[PDB]
Amino acid sequence: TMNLNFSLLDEPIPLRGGTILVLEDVCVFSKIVQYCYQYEEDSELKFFDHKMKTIKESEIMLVTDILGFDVNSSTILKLIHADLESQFNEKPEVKSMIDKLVATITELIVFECLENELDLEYDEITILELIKSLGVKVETQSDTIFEKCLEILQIFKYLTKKKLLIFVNSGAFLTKDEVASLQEYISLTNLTVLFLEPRELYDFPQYILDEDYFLITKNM
Amino acid sequence: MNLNFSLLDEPIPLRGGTILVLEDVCVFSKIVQYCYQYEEDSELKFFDMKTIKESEIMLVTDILGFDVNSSTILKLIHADLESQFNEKPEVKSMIDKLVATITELIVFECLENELDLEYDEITILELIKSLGVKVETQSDTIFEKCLEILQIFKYLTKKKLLIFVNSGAFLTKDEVASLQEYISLTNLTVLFLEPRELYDFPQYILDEDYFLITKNM
Amino acid sequence: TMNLNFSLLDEPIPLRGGTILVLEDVCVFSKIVQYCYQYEEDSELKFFDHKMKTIKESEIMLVTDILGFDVNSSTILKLIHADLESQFNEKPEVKSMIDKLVATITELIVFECLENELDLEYDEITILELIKSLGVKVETQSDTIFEKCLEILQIFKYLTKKKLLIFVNSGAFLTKDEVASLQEYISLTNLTVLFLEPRELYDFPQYILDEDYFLITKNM
Amino acid sequence: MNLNFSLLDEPIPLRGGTILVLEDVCVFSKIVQYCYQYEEDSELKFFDMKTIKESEIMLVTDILGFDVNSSTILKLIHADLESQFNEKPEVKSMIDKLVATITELIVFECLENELDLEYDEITILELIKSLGVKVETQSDTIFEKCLEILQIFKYLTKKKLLIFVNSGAFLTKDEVASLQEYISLTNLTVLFLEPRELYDFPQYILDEDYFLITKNM
Ligand SMILES: [Ca+2]
Ligand SMILES: [Ca+2]
Ligand SMILES: [Ca+2]
Ligand SMILES: [Ca+2]
Ligand SMILES: [Ca+2]
Ligand SMILES: [Ca+2]
Repeated sequence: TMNLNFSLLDEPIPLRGGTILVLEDVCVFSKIVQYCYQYEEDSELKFFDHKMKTIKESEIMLVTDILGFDVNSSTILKLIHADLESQFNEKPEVKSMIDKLVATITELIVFECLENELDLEYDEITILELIKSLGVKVETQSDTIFEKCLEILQIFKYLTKKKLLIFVNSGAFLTKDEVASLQEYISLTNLTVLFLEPRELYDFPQYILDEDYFLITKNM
Repeated sequence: MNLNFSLLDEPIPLRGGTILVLEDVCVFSKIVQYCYQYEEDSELKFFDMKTIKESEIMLVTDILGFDVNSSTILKLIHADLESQFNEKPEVKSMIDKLVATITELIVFECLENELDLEYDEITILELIKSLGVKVETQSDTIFEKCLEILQIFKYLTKKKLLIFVNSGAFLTKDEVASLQEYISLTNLTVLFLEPRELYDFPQYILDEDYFLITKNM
Repeated sequence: TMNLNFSLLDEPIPLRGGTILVLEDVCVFSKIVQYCYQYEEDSELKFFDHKMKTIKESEIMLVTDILGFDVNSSTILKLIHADLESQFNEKPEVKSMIDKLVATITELIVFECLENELDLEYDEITILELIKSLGVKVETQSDTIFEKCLEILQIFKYLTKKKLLIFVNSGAFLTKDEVASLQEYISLTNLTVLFLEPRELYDFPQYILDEDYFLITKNM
Repeated sequence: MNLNFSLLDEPIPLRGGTILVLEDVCVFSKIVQYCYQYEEDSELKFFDMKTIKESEIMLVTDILGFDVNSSTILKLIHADLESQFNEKPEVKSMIDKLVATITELIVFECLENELDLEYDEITILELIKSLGVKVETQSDTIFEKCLEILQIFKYLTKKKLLIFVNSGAFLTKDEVASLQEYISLTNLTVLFLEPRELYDFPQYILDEDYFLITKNM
């Protein structure tokens, strides 16, 4: 489906499902990593899907610091909250029930308000405020770089707008089993993930890359 | 408590409501002003005999423009409404149970969501915050708003005295009479600095001659 | 020129220059004061100039707390700064000189930057940053409600977009002399100012107002 | 200083540059990870014999994504550039005089303005702030940026050790060699946790057997 293509490359590389990509040469390795952080419209490196429609900065999700990756970023949390709200909208028997419950709870407070001396006014209580007040956030149970990768994988999956995930030099932290559970999940869930590796990652189906930008396959 | 300074033979006593007329245009302006710039060694003094710090004094000049929806005041209102429920365990308990139901319907959405989500609680305080309860001021009459200023004043426990500058001019005798009753009832300490005599309530007067009188007792 | 007109009024009141306006009745007094704080499009009270073009919330400047009035509000300061900048633009021989001076001063710093280890980049230094850095602000010398009124008057004058000033119940703080110096300045500077007073302000030309909304003049 | 924990017969010594290879995939991951969650009683230890607090340790995993334009770092850069002038009184003095001229042309505009305006001074620090001097990163190579991380590291005096996780993979031997020279020259203390041997520099190795070796001395 997806392509990694730029000037110095013979053929555009296929990014289909899980994909390990070795860049033997230290210089091509950094060049490519860095062209990744530097990804933008004006960029050396182009990623695009089958329809040749190019993946934008925003659609890529790039991880080098696996531990550092924040699963409860505000950006993620806003989305989750907004998402949980729209779940309600699609079950109208429950939004009705939420509505009745808030309407009632509101009166009971306004009751105390009327009771209070002050001329007190008020707005409404929204589903979002309830979710936000409840403190819904992503579970952080993973206590290992490996467990973490899976969570990053889960989240990547969860963000429908993030289309490609790139782990950079992540092989270093992963038993052959772990790498396989990962690729397992990635097959299972239909994720396009790229692993920019500096050396061969065990004996998994994977692509390699000369200092000359010549492309061999391996372990098929 | 007391108001004192150098020109006064003897300090002025501030229990509950205390109306102070200054009829010398220039002494009115000096005293209102000294009040406003009040500090540790200001020319003008206030005390219990421990002197009131500035921070323990609120001063209202512009009534309608005074913000009674300050954070500290909201925070206070809100904990007060909450605590109104601790007097009504019956209803509070229903609220706990209603909140539990919302919680459950939300957690169910949380499970049904692909992500492994955790959560905490929803508290009555959060519901109150969420509801955006605040004092309504936008339509007020000066009188209505004086009352609100008084009502919020009771909360600021830190503050010991509230001063009203030249508010009389805006008030019907009956309105003034209301606020006295309320001041008296709420065990509050309040001063109205006036240019002129305020109808016929008990009040103090200092003239051009600087002779301090007492009236309508 | 300007008019104070609303429903309960016989004739629209002329606001020309300084203007004292007594509202004998406690109720009409508050009603009117309050209709002032509550001024907006949907409002009881209308102010408009000669061309019957109505003065907006923003064009009025309403003072009850004379001491409290902040002459160094951010809003005032932004304007002053922006204004001082445009002074420069209109003296091109001086903007040239400012320009030469900054361009030079910049190099001398960039010089130190080049000298510094780090790859350091930089932007520019603007006239505004110079003004802001210099800490230009309005002088606060007035140590009396009276001195203050004059400063508020100066500022009112300074804001070309603020078209009417209303002092509310300010008479209370003002010797007959002071009131006169004020009206003096207001004549001198061409200001439209209104003094909502609850009682007669000495013996100055002024308008009075019945509990019935009947309008007499006085002291002409 | 030193890195120590339970599996090590004897602590590892951290003077200047110190490269530490962990070749057991699982011990690499454990140690990188322990580093990251380091605290008071973490499994992993660091000390002078007073242990380094977490706050005294900076850790780089994502090189290009690390923010060297932090407030604390800018604040520091800027006071350093200023102080570069105190070594050049001649030029500084011209700058004082140039600034005085701008000041004067501004004050003149201040007088010419209808309002009575006051003012303070313009300082070199303000000019530097205004100028928006910061480290340029936007075009960096990983190597270039390591260098900048090092260069800013010298400033944070609070921090005692900087750790680089698995940065080797990105670096030419000659690039690595550069950063060693610079570390050595700047009297800095630095650790590179590596999965594999880093070319042929002096470095420490811990294997699957957990046998600690020393190499290329
Ligand atoms: Ca709300
Ligand atoms: Ca909560
Ligand atoms: Ca009200
Ligand atoms: Ca700038
Ligand atoms: Ca300055
Ligand atoms: Ca650079």
